[PDB]
Amino acid sequence: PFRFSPEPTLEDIRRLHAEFAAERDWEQFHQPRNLLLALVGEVGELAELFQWKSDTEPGPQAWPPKERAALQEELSDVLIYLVALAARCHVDLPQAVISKMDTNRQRYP
Amino acid sequence: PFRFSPEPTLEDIRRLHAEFAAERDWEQFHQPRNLLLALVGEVGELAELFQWKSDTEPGPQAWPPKERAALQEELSDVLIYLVALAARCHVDLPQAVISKMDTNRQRYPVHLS
Repeated sequence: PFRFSPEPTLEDIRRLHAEFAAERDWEQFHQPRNLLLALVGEVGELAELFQWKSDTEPGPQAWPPKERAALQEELSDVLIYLVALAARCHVDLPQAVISKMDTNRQRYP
Repeated sequence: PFRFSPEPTLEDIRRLHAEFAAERDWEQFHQPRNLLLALVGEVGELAELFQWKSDTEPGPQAWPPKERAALQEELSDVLIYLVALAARCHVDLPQAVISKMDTNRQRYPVHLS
């Protein structure tokens, strides 16, 4: 029964990223719209994976090796830029998610 | 030094959402491309928050409360859909991030003296 690993946490990821950016072009990574565009480009790359996928053909779990690899990568980079963006925005992403999930229960009855 | 809370974890979120999805229309929430498009729509909502923002005017932390509230929500929704997509695809997202961080670390070497 599929589950995620217990770690890294969102916090752990936030620290891996903060370090990664700290030792690099920290100001390129500091600009919220930069992170947001990077996040957009990553969501786009993700869409390129799926764009010609019939909803009738083998789903992502049955994708061949090169495609699963690229998919894991793209999903990961979406996540990395989202936490970097959340962190830059001083948004406490894990808590805001509880808050938002509660909102979505009345949005989707 | 802004920090995220220790929880929920990515796994707690996956689990919470699977419960959320299970009480709703099945494959409204289980079709991968539905989830992908919801993710996309949600990243576009975020884009709309930022569209007219000077890189020169007060940044997101200093935005008005309504805009901050919206920003928290969109970011959260991006994450939820991403998590749901990753889960639907049987991608162990937290582990896949580490492998990605390492690839990134190798594609983007640090500069020394």
